[PDB]
Amino acid sequence: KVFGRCELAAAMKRHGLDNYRGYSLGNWVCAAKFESNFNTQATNRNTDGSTDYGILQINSRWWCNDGRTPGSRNLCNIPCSALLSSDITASVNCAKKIVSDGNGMNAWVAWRNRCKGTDVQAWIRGCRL
Ligand SMILES: O=C1C(Br)=CC(=C(c2cc(Br)c(O)c(Br)c2)c2ccccc2S(=O)(=O)O)C=C1Br
Ligand SMILES: O=C1C(Br)=CC(=C(c2cc(Br)c(O)c(Br)c2)c2ccccc2S(=O)(=O)O)C=C1Br
Ligand code: NA
Repeated sequence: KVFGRCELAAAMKRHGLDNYRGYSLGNWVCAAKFESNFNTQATNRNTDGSTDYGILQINSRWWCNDGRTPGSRNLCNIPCSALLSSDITASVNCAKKIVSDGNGMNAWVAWRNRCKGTDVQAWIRGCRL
C-alpha cells in the first residue's frame, strides 16, 4: 500500500504515535516520506548485508528477523515480513520500541538529515487530525 501523506498521519494517530517520546506527529510522517515514499512494501538492502523493511525502513540487524542477517537481535520480536503489511500496526509498534530509548529517532538517517532541525509540523499541513 502506498499511503497518502495525511492518510498516513491519521493512521499513525490512531496508534498514538503523535508526541510519542516527545516526537510530534510530523516527525514520523517526514521520516516515512524519505525512507519509503509512503510505500509499505519497500525493501532495500544495506552494505552490511542487512535489509530495511516497510514504510519506516526498519533494519534487520537490530530490530526484526529476516532469516539472513548474521548476528540479528530482533529487538522488536517480529518477522521483517510483518513490516510490509498494508496495516501499519507492526511498523508503528517497532518504531515505538526503537524510539523508547537510545538515540531516539536518530535511528533513521533520513530523519536526522531531512527532518531534524526543521519545522516538521509542515508535514501535517491540511490533514484532518
Ligand atoms: O558504498 C557502497 C554502496 Br552505496 C553500494 C555498494 C554495492 C551495492 C551493490 C548492490 Br547491487 C546493492 O544492492 C547494494 Br545494497 C550495494 C556494491 C557495488 C559493487 C560491488 C559490490 C557491492 S556490495 O557491497 O553490494 O557487495 C558497495 C558500497 Br562500498
Ligand atoms: O562484485 C560484485 C558485483 Br560487481 C555485483 C554484486 C551484486 C550484483 C551483481 C549483479 Br550482475 C546484479 O545484477 C545485481 Br542486482 C547485484 C550483488 C550485490 C549485493 C548483493 C548481492 C549481489 S549478487 O546479485 O551478486 O548476489 C556483487 C559483487 Br561481490
Ligand atoms: Na534478521
